Order: sequence, then structure tokens, then C-alpha cells
Amino acid sequence: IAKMRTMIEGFDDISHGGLPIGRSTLVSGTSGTGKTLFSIQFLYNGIIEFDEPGVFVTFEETPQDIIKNARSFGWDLAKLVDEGKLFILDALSALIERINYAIQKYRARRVSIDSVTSVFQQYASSVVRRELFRLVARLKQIGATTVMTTERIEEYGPIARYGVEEFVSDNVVILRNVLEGERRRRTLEILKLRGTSHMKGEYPFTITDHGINIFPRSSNVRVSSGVVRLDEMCGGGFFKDSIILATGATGTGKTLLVSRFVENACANKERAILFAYEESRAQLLRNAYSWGMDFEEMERQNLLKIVCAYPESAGLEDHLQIIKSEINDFKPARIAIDSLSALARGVSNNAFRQFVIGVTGYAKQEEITGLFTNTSDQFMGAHSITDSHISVITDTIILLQYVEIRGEMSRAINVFKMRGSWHDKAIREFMISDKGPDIKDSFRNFERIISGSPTRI
Amino acid sequence: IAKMRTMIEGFDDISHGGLPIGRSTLVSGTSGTGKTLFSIQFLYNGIIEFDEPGVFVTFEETPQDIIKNARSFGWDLAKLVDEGKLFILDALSALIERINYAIQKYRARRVSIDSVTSVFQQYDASSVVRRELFRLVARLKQIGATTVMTTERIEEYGPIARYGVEEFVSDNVVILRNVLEGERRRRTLEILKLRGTSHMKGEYPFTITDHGINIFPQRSSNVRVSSGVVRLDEMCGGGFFKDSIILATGATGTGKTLLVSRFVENACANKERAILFAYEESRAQLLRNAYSWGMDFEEMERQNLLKIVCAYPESAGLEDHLQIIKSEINDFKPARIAIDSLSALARGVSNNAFRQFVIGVTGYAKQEEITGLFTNTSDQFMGAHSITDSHISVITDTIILLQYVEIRGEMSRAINVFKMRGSWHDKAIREFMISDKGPDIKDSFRNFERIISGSPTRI
Amino acid sequence: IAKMRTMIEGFDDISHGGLPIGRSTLVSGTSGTGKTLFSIQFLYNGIIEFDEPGVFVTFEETPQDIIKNARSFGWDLAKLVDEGKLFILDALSALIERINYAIQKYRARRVSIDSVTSVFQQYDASSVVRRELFRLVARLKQIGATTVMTTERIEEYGPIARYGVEEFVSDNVVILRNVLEGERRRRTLEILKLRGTSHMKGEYPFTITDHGINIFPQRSSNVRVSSGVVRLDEMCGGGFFKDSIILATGATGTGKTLLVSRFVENACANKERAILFAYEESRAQLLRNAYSWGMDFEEMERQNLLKIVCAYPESAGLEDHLQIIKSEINDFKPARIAIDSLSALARGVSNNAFRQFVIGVTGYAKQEEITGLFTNTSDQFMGAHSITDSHISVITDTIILLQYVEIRGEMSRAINVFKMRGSWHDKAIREFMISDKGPDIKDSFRNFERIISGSPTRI
Ligand SMILES: Nc1ncnc2c1ncn2[C@@H]1O[C@H](COP(=O)(O)OP(=O)(O)OP(=O)(O)O)[C@@H](O)[C@H]1O
Ligand SMILES: Nc1ncnc2c1ncn2[C@@H]1O[C@H](COP(=O)(O)OP(=O)(O)OP(=O)(O)O)[C@@H](O)[C@H]1O
Ligand SMILES: Nc1ncnc2c1ncn2[C@@H]1O[C@H](COP(=O)(O)OP(=O)(O)OP(=O)(O)O)[C@@H](O)[C@H]1O
Ligand SMILES: Nc1ncnc2c1ncn2[C@@H]1O[C@H](COP(=O)(O)OP(=O)(O)OP(=O)(O)O)[C@@H](O)[C@H]1O
Ligand SMILES: Nc1ncnc2c1ncn2[C@@H]1O[C@H](COP(=O)(O)OP(=O)(O)OP(=O)(O)O)[C@@H](O)[C@H]1O
Ligand SMILES: Nc1ncnc2c1ncn2[C@@H]1O[C@H](COP(=O)(O)OP(=O)(O)OP(=O)(O)O)[C@@H](O)[C@H]1O
Ligand SMILES: [Mg+2]
Ligand SMILES: [Mg+2]
Ligand SMILES: [Mg+2]
Ligand SMILES: [Mg+2]
Ligand SMILES: [Mg+2]
Ligand SMILES: [Mg+2]
Repeated sequence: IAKMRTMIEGFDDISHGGLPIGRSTLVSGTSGTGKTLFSIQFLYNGIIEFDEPGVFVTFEETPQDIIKNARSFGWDLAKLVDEGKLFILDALSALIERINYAIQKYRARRVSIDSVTSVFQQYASSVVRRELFRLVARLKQIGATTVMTTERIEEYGPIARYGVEEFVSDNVVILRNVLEGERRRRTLEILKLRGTSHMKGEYPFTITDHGINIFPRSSNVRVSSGVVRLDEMCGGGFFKDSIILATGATGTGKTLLVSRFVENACANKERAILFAYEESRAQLLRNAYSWGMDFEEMERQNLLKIVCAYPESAGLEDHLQIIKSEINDFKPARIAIDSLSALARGVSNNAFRQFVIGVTGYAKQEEITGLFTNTSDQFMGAHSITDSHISVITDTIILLQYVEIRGEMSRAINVFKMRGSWHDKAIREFMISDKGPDIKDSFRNFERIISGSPTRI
Repeated sequence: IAKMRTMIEGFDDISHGGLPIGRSTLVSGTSGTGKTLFSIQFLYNGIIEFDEPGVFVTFEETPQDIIKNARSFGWDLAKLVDEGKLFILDALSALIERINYAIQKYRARRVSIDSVTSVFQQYDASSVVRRELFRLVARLKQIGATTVMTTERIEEYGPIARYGVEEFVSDNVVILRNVLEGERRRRTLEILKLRGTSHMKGEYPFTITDHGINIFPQRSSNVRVSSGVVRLDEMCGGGFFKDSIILATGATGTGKTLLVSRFVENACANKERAILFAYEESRAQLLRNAYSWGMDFEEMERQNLLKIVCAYPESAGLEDHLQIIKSEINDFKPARIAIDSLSALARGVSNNAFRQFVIGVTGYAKQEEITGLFTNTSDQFMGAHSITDSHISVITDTIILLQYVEIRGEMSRAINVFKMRGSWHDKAIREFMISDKGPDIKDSFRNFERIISGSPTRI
Repeated sequence: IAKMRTMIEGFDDISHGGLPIGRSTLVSGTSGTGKTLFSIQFLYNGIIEFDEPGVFVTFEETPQDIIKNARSFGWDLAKLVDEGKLFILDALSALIERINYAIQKYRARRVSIDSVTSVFQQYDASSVVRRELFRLVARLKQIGATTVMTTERIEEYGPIARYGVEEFVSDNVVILRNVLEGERRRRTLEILKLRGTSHMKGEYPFTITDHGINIFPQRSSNVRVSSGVVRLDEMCGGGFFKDSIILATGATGTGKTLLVSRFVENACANKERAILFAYEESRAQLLRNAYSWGMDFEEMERQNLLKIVCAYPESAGLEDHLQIIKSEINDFKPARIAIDSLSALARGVSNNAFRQFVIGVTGYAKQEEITGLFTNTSDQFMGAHSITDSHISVITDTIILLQYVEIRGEMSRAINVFKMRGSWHDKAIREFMISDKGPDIKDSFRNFERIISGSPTRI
């Protein structure tokens, strides 16, 4: 069974090649799941890259409205109709004959129906099947790949409205929009692909100006973090394609280290992106300048780009897209996320694990040095790193620990781990000043320093 | 697809402009969600904003009832027949023709229908409803008059509409909620879809007030303000920042309310207005305890500089509380506010709903350049461990941790500036005492180990 | 009641022989569970195994579609009319008579029907269906030809069939599932009942591949194999065992992957094949870090001795992963395998489903006489406490615990052979260092107490 490419970023790999040629694919889902978008995008990309005639059947939707709604993604379906490339047929063997006629009037390749469920109001489960079955057979006879749109009531219930459509259609795709904690998450899944292989389970996708966005080397080159001693602690600075992690309690120096790392990019005429999620530009600019860093300058040189946003505003799959797009445009040398902990609150651990995998996978695929920070939810930072499942994904771990010494709340920097590279295994004390960090010596005559409450030995 | 600004505080940002032009927007929700209110507001804010002739189609309720109902928001029916700005049509093609007639009659551009699900009593089938509902929107689309369609739902997280077909016929779907969690109703609005345009997905907390619907979707000065204490001001490196959020965490009876008192006192002392949002004790008690420390809060209220807003945290919703703060701040326009306490507002509340609150209050306090001192009673003896397990301690710019320290078989207390964003601060846990004139911050414990625990040992 | 071997890897053990002779077996499941595949396989493995004339009755799909569909498993339709081994009948007594006719026509013994629930569209009542369904099985029983009946279900844990009556009419009931848990589908097969015979109750994880359905239901040599390290080999008492499972637990960045590297290196060093199943880092990174320790994994791959299979643990199901290992081991046929790591495969997975995995991998590794070194990042600083809270540390024959030890305000690490089944081993927690040539296992900490905690104290 040959597969037809849809040029939909993600789907091509999730369906292992694309949609089965000659056969009809069902794309069911609730309202606003992107059933119509997918159907158009299948046709559009079809004759916008392969020039293979395709006709779109429409029921409770004026062709103008479709072409108008499609203009939201900068598409000219009217220009495609002004060259006889696409054909919108306004809307039961009558349609079957008309559809077969149109198809042959162009010499078909792809067809889209939106929606068949709407053209079954009058018709009763068994009646829908008998008519749906007959349709499904009258397409395979012509040998045209058709995407069939179907309506759903529940997100985790019947596949179709009458629960007899999935058993007729050869290929079943389910578009979802699950609401968890007042946050909407779009997930696409291929339930079955008769006579072929595909990826099982749902995959986080987002709808943008590009349309559907489904999301399914190792050089010894070293880059500076912005601290001479920190580079000496890491054994000649970080790697130019690795993922660093600054874990620690609130007000330790995670944002300070991010700044010094983002600065060191613009210091070497290298572009960097800072994704803020905790503070705003306003505070970031002041705090930065207080440490002797001119962020405003770095932005004036077109080397730094600050992108602050509320973590609880957009969804995790949306946050990633924003990064990708922001990285695709600016093309930064190194990026920083301040912080991951801000994007994990009010989210599932499974949905968050996939996020860090995506950002890490895309940061390393483009050879971009990433410095992600994370606020530990325990005083013993050593124990917080173990509970973190993202700490095994990262290549370097820079843990900042509070240490109570002589009734003073001092701090300590330590390179926890450094993959395929030597690092200093000493918990060096450090202080913050108007210039930045001052990594001094490591506590020698002190035991149980990992607790954050040591004892003189 | 052009957007029609509804002028509904919040919706204009969540809709990325507003409602699509010449498209049929559906608004489903359970009984008392605030559909009609939204529907009226849409027309109301249309007429008295961009001189737009709006036509309200009634069904269940009469024009008089609607006119009288909207009188709780101070909206007159002088735009009705007195001006010809509105057109309340008391109540399938028979009605559609009337809407098409009244349209060009007043040049009507904005249209509201309530309710469209009440005109499907003569039927019982979804197929019969779909066909008749599809015919309506289609007819309105030809007129090119972007209208609002009201529908009713049984469940809050069930089908979009009563017949589960009205959402797929319409282009724009807005779902108003009133979800009951722990005997507390939370009004949340969501835009499900917007055919041919973009919007914000997921639900957004809103409230109904005398203003109607209230949807809730580079300064950073180095200027320093006093905290009310001198040692504390020195501990932070010349007092707190102006547009900064301070947090005083500690065990119950450490001195969170004491610090809040001095912070509010210091405002009125500099002839600056302050607002104290009490949630634990009542004005009566607060007035007494304040004076015991040598502070006349009654005097400060007599100068129209300090305003105390006491209320039970287990009565109104977090969204209701936020609106109260906003309104109380918009009225009085203080220099600095104080919340006593966040912990009291977090009792029997979803951690999601709490974060959204604090973000909103922090966001509005920093936007209006207001110094906020929020308190939070720690749920452990080790205050440091409480700070770590908090999704707010990262949001606050300054953290003032008050810790109990058992020394020489005595219940002594210690204060320390945990953190101070973009500022030097004393990194020492110095013991403090409370007297009849406020706090006396003494010296830190040089010869003591494991003070964070609260049960230290002499070195 | 005699059993008909279906030759379906796993089913033959779960069915205690196979399907009952001259009895009507029902196979219900949701859409895409793999009913037709099972139905074809039943006939396919019947013809090309014990020369059995099988008749496939179609209903919804045509013979051409089915023939073309089964071409993804490399099965030709040369057994159809080209030989007369099969009999695809395109589509109540009218059909039954045809089945009874075609039966003796080809001497048909095996029969498959798909789907029997599609021929109940003309009806809507269960009583009408039951009567017509009962008549079918009864008629087939008289012929004495044991057939497979396909049915469709709406829910995964709801009624057995669409009309909830087909299970009680049939004698044998098999339920295929595709349960979605955490955006991950798990294919599980169960035999509900087997009237007049015994079987295995509860669901069993299976997978669909190019081989079709893959259901997953006294040696013990004293021979010793090297671990790649000399001190470690001495610590275990002359290296690890051959058909033994080793486990390296510890905190992130202790040296689990380092040990895995030496274990795999030592294989290829003795001209032995090894497979490294990476799940954390990618070949790119692994290749670099390996060389930094003085190991050329590229060289080992150039000798066709080492094979690296990197893949994301949060993409495929545990059953999908097991099949991959099995296939990759069946192809390459290594001396020793390595999993880096089990912890990475246990992320967002049911503890039940994980145990079944490890049992399966451990079981297959010990059965094929393959030395396995599985790693597992501990979720606590105290490694000993992690070992205890593990349903796998008891399954492993050897445990190699790597522990972080803060000594003289330095992050030093310690290694110790936690346990070694039927073998003496060094019972000392000796400190080790990592350099550009692998690990340097030094001496244990004689003058240190509470080392298990990770924060010891000088004695
Ligand atoms: N430019 C855009 N950027 C981002 N999102 C957009 C944009 N344009 C549309 N969308 C979103 O994409 C969704 C896809 O709309 P579409 O018509 O494909 O939905 P549908 O599933 O077919 O709905 P229905 O079945 O109710 O007709 C819209 O509802 C809207 O939320
Ligand atoms: N100008 C300064 N001079 C001295 N110390 C400073 C100065 N600015 C900041 N600090 C110190 O360094 C800290 C900086 O905190 P930073 O934001 O870098 O860390 P963080 O852990 O990421 O913070 P958060 O968790 O609150 O986001 C302050 O809390 C303070 O202790
Ligand atoms: N002035 C006001 N102050 C506070 N709350 C108010 C005020 N006016 C109305 N409300 C609240 O908002 C609601 C408005 O009811 P509205 O008619 O808008 O709801 P609806 O969803 O249209 O109801 P129905 O299902 O009957 O059509 C009131 O029931 C009340 O709970
Ligand atoms: N007049 C006083 N003289 C001495 N100590 C006093 C006086 N008034 C209060 N205190 C001390 O301060 C404590 C109360 O301080 P405050 O009310 O600010 O604490 P809090 O942490 O906000 O308390 P709660 O958790 O109950 O709201 C008393 O328990 C006592 O230890
Ligand atoms: N070669 C292959 N490799 C991997 N997966 C495959 C392969 N062939 C089939 N599959 C998977 O197994 C399924 C087989 O579908 P099958 O027709 O056996 O299911 P069914 O339960 O009979 O469906 P229906 O409800 O339509 O009758 C495919 O949909 C696909 O998910
Ligand atoms: N070339 C090297 N020189 C010195 N030490 C090194 C070198 N390469 C690695 N290390 C040390 O070994 C650690 C990595 O070892 P390894 O990757 O085997 O550990 P792991 O426990 O499997 O890590 P993870 O949990 O991240 O998968 C580094 O953090 C460092 O301490
Ligand atoms: Mg649509
Ligand atoms: Mg920060
Ligand atoms: Mg009303
Ligand atoms: Mg108090
Ligand atoms: Mg099938
Ligand atoms: Mg590793």
C-alpha cells in the first residue's frame, strides 16, 4: 500500500510516509479541533507542491467562507480555483456521481469532504453505516485518496457520532482538544491504518499562521559561561552543543548566571535568546544593570532577544512553537529558559517530560547551547536533582545550594555532573556583588553541607 | 476576518481584537452563567462607543423585564425608541425576515438573540434543530450583520449546547461557566473556536459587577521606600523598592501582621495613601493590637491615608476577591497595599486558581507602581522548607522569612532577608524582639548551628 | 475438547493448546485492535503449517482489499484460487448454506468471519440479533468446523460486544484491546472464557509487526565474564556470571553509562558481539563521551561486534520496546546486552506494565544465555533507600550501587557491590574516580560513619 505525502510537519513521520493511496481516511474530532483546516491543508499542500488535481466537497459552509477562512494562513485557494487546480463543490448517490464527475473533470489525486456527519441529519446508526459504507466503496472504485471529516461529542468517548464510521473507514485519525486545569491541549492520533504501519498514541500539535504543526555531531568545542572560575570548575567552560542546567532555591543566582551566559554570547558578537517566564523586561533590565550588564545595549546590537510571557497563559505545546519560531527567525548561537519550573506548575509530568525532550532535541539538532534554570522545591538541592526527571536529560548540572554558616545565610556553587568532560567536585562558596559572582574556596572544615545546615569538623 | 471590539474588559485581548465581522457567534452556558448580560453588553457597548444600531431579539423574557434587569448596571433604555439606537423584538423564516427587515430599518449592525434553544420546544430531534439552526446563521451571514446567539447547557463539562449540534453549525463558540468546587462557584469564560481567525484557548476567570462582565485574561525604578523599620531598611540596603512585591513568611504569631502595620504606618507617615486587606482578624482586633505597638490606625483612617478592607477568605471566590482589591485600589489609589494573608485566601482553593490570583494581584500592583507587602503563614516549623515549597516565593521580588528559634529552653524568634532581587541585603539570621513600640532587630546567632531547623545547637 | 494450534507466538501458551475443535470462537474489540489480522493469521498459519483448507468470509471489506492489506506481513494470495487452500467469500440461512457448501467443497476445516456485527444493521434489537447469532454458531457446530467470529465494541472496558449478547451465545470469547493511558496505547489480548476447557485469565500485552500478531505471555553455568574493570571483577570474585542480570543504580552523573561502556567494550575486546540500547543520550553524544574515556565505539561498530539502538522512551509502548530488543537480539545475536536505562523507560508508565517488561527482558536475556547490564538512576541521594524501594532490585542477580559522598567539602563518589547471588563479593564501600581511561576504584572509607546517607562524619 503506497502512501501520499500531505507536507504536514509531523504527520508525514507519524503515518510512516503519509496517507494510504486509493483509500479513504476519516479525521474525526470535537468542534474547533482543526478538522476543516487539516482537510484544506491536505488539498492545498497536495497541488501546491505535486500539482495533482483535488476537489473539496462542502455542506453547511459557503465556498467563499472556506477561501476567506483559509486566508488566515496566507493561502490563495481562489488563485488555485482561477487555474482549475482546486474545485469547491457546494452541498444520496447524486453527490457520488457529481464527485466522480468533478474528480475525472480534473483527473483526481486528493479529495476532502467537510462534513459527512452534517449530511446525515435525516438518516440512524445502521442507516449511516449502509450509506457511509456505500460512499467509502464508491471512492476506492475510482482510486482517489479522500479525507472524511466526522463530528464527535466527547474527547474520550465514541470515535464518531453514531459509532459505526470508524469500522467502515480504512484509516481513522482522531483530532482532540482536551481541557485539563482550564488549559486546552490539541493532540492528534492515528487509531488504525489498514494494510500499513503508523505511530500509536496521541501527539501534541498546535495551529499557527503556517497551519497544522504536529510534533512527533557531538563536537568537543567549548563555549564560556561568563565566569572564569565556573569555566575552570567545568574544565574549560561548557560544550557548544550541550544542555546546561542551573538548579537551586529561590534567590540563589540562577537568573544572574543566565544573564552572564547570555551576555558572553553578545560579548563574542554571537546572537542569544532569553525566554523569561518569572520576571519582566522592566525588572530584568534593572537587575541586569545592577550586576554591570547593559541588556539594553545587547538588544541595540541585535545580538540579544528577550521574550517574556506568563507560563499559565499559553499551553506547553504552544510555548515550544513560540521558542522554535523565535529560534528559527533570530537564529541564536545560545538560548536560556528562566525557568522550566515556571512552565511545569499546573501541567502533567508526562506533558512536561515531552516538552524538555522537544526543546533539548531541537536545541541540539541546531547546535544551540541551552542554559535552562529550575527552582528546587526542597532546601537540600542534592535531593531535588534526584526527584527531577529532566536532570537525567541535561548533560551538565550547576547546583546552587544555600549554606547556613555562623548564623549567616551564605550560598555555595558546585558542578554536580559534566558529561564526557572532567569537572571540579568541590562545593565552592560564592558571594554576589555589583560585578556579579565571586566563586571563592570550598568549605573544608564543614560536614553535612549538602543538607544546607552543616557542622564544624 | 475583521474583529468587532465588544469593549468587554478582558474579552478584547482573549479574542485577539473581538468577534469576527458578519459571522454568527454562539454563547452557550448553564442557567445564571451571564449570557443575556454578555448579549446586552455587546449591543450596549456597540451603541455608546461607535454609534452602531443594535437589535436585541427576546424570546423567554419581555423587553420591560430585560430593560429593568439591565438597570442593576445603570444602563437606561433611552437608546431604545427614545433614540432608535436599540430594537428589542419581543418573541422560522417569519422571524428571520423580521430580523432582515429591522436590520436595514435602523441600519442594524450588532444583533443579540436570547434564547435560540427556547424556540426548539415544538421539536425534540437534533437533526430537525440542526437544519433550522443552520438556516438561521446562513440567512444572517447574507445580511452581513455579526450577531450573538445564546444557548443553554445541562452540564458544565458536558455537551457544548442542549442538542450537541449548535456548536458545529456556528463559526464562533464561546462557553460561559459557573463550576461549583467545594461549595464555591467560579465563573470562567472560554472561546472554543473562531473559524478563520486566532484566539486564546482554555477558560479565563471573570466576574459580574455593577460595571457588567469583568473578564481577567518598561519602568522598574531603583527608587527605595521604607518598610517602617530602620534595621530592616538597612538589612535590605536602604529600604525596599517602590514597584516591588515583598513577602513576609513565618510560623503563626511570629510578627507578619506587625511588619504589615509598620509598612502601612510608614506610608501614612509620609502623607502617602495605603490599603490594608485583612483576611484573618477584624478591624476591632487589628485596631487594638496596632495601638499596643504604638500605632493609631484610627488616626491614619481620620487622615484619609489608610483604608482597612477586612473580609472572610471562605465566602467569595478568588476572582471576586481580586475584583474587590482592583476596585478598592482604583477608588482610593494608594501608594502601597498589604495582603494579610495569601495563606488565608489559599484555604480550600485549587493551586492553579491561587497562582492565577497572585499573578493577577502582583501584575496589577507592579503595573500601577504600588509597593505590595503580602504575608503567608508557613505550614512547617522550618520556614526555609516552606519558602522552597511555594509557587509564589519565586514570583515575589523580596522574601522576609521570620523563624522561631528555641534557645536556652526559650521560644525566641529570628528574622532574615531570605532574598532581594537586584539588590544587596544582609545575609545574616539576626534575632528580633517585639515590644510596645514595634520590633527590635538585635544581632545574629554567631555561636549556633542548624538554626534553619528551629532547634539549633551551641557550636 | 481437542485444541487447534493457531501458531500465533504467545496464544498457543495462553490458550493451553489453542482453540477448541468444532467450536465457535468470538473475537471482539474496538476499531484497529487487530481482529481481521488475527482472523487471517488463524487461516494463514492453518494452510502453511498442517495443509488445512481455510474459508475467510468477508462483509465490509472486499477480497482484493484484504489480500492487499495482508501484503504488509509478506503473505501472498497464491493459497486463494491459485492453489484452492483459501476461499474468500465476498459479502441468514442463505449465507450459512453457502458456508456449509464451500466447507465440503474445499474440505474447509478453518473458518474466519469479519465482521458479524455489520450484518445486524437491518435490525436494532439484541433479541433479534441473539436469535440470528445463536442460529449461526449452532449451524457451524453441526458442520464440525471450528471458526473465528469477529465483533466490534464501543468501550475498551464496557460490554464484550455491541449488543451485549454475542459473548453468551458463543462458547469461546477472546477480547483484543488498545487501552489509551497517558497518550500511549497498549495492545492487550485476553481469553474471557473457554467452554469445556482451561486457559490463562487476565489480559496479556501483544504487538502487531511484519510477522503479524506477537502475544507475550536448567542451565545456570558458573562461568565468569569480565565487567570491563579489574578491581570490579575482583570486587565480585572473578568478574560477573554469564547468564546473570547485573544492575548499576546511582544518582545522575555517578558513572552508570561509564560502566555500561566498559561492559560492552570488554565483549568486543574478546571478539564477542554486544548490543547497547540507549534511551537517554544519542549515538552522537555517546560516541564523544566514550572516546573521552579512551573507547572507540565507532571502531567496535566497524568490527560488526557492537550495535547501538538509541530511541526516545516516551514514544513507543513498553511492549513495542520489548519486541524491538527481542528482534534486535534475534538479528545480531549478541553475547551481552546493556539497557541505559530502565528508569528512562519507567517515566509515565504503570508499575504493573513495567514489572511485566523487566520480567520479559530478564527472562529472554537469561533464556538466550545473554549477560545483561541494566542501569537505573536512583530518585534519592541515599542509593541504599532507592534499591529497597524497587521491584527490580530483587529480580536482578547482581546489584552495583554507585553513591555520592560529600567528604572535606568535595563531591566524591563511592562504588560498592550491594549484592551478588550465589557468589562471594567485596562488602566494602570503596571510593572511585573517573579519568580519561575509565574508572579508578581506590580504597574504602575506614574512618567514616553513616556513608549510606551520602553526608558522612569522620569517626
Ligand atoms: N491564524 C490562526 N492562527 C491560529 N489559530 C487559528 C488561526 N485561524 C484559525 N485558528 C484556529 O484553528 C481552528 C481550526 O478551525 P477549523 O474550521 O479547522 O475547525 P473544525 O474542527 O473544522 O471546526 P468545526 O467542526 O466546528 O467546523 C479555529 O477554530 C481556530 O481556533
Ligand atoms: N546588586 C546586587 N548586589 C548584591 N547582591 C545582589 C545584587 N542583586 C542580586 N543580589 C543577590 O543575588 C540574588 C539574585 O537572585 P537571582 O534572581 O539571580 O536568582 P534566582 O534564584 O533565579 O531568583 P528567583 O528564584 O527569585 O527567580 C538576590 O536575591 C541577592 O541575594
Ligand atoms: N448588579 C449585579 N451585581 C452582581 N451580580 C449581578 C448583578 N446583576 C446580575 N448579577 C448576576 O449575574 C446574573 C445575570 O443573569 P443573566 O440573565 O445575565 O444570565 P443568563 O445566563 O442569561 O440566564 P438565563 O439562563 O436565565 O438566560 C444574575 O443571575 C446574578 O447572578
Ligand atoms: N504588645 C505586645 N508586646 C509584646 N509582644 C507582642 C505584643 N503584641 C504582639 N506581640 C507578639 O507578637 C505576636 C503577634 O504578632 P503578629 O500578630 O504580627 O503575628 P502573625 O504571625 O501575623 O500572627 P498570626 O499568624 O496569628 O496572624 C504575639 O503572639 C506576641 O509574640
Ligand atoms: N505491517 C504492519 N506494521 C505495523 N502495524 C501494522 C501493520 N499492518 C497493520 N498494522 C496495524 O494493525 C492494524 C491492523 O488492522 P486490522 O484490520 O487487523 O484491525 P481490525 O480490528 O480488523 O479493524 P476493523 O475494526 O476495521 O475491522 C492496522 O490498523 C495498524 O494499526
Ligand atoms: N572525560 C572525563 N573525565 C573525567 N570525568 C569524567 C569524564 N567524562 C565523564 N566524567 C564524569 O562522569 C560523569 C558522567 O558519567 P556517566 O555519564 O557514566 O554517568 P550517569 O550516571 O550514567 O549519568 P546520567 O544520569 O546523566 O545518564 C560526569 O558527570 C563526570 O563526573
Ligand atoms: Mg469545520
Ligand atoms: Mg530567576
Ligand atoms: Mg437570560
Ligand atoms: Mg497575623
Ligand atoms: Mg478489519
Ligand atoms: Mg547515563
